[PDB]
Amino acid sequence: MNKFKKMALRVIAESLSEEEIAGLKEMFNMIDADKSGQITFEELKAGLKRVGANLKESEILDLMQAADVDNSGTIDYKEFIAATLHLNKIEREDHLFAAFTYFDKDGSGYITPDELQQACEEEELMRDVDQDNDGRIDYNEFVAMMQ
Ligand SMILES: [Ca+2]
Ligand SMILES: [Ca+2]
Ligand SMILES: [Ca+2]
Ligand SMILES: [Ca+2]
Repeated sequence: MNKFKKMALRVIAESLSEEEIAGLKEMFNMIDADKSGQITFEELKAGLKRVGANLKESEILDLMQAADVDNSGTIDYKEFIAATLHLNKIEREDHLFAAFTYFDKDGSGYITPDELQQACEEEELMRDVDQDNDGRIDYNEFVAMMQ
């Protein structure tokens, strides 16, 4: 069974599109705030909410411990991807994150008006979408727009 389960997880991972992969990479980088290549518990607690999940602290610790299979005390990129496949709340958003990272041309984590204009080669916009008035659209505001 566990074998079959592992086989299914591999199918899912292999079935991710390259655009979904780029989205997951942006998610990872968003959480890995110091760009160290490794996500710590502190980063995970600060960052999960930004990628649309915001679990309870105890739930985040459970995720951290399950994902950290080499007991590094950190989540690396490969561990992160594997983990998203075990958390519906996150993996269900892979397509939305693919779309967000497409608009977020510079991988800044926020869509700016200039990026909006770049995309429209494809600004009442900002008023209804930018809910916190920082002049940028973050992932959560993007999801809310999509609804
Ligand atoms: Ca880090
Ligand atoms: Ca690890
Ligand atoms: Ca940006
Ligand atoms: Ca904003």
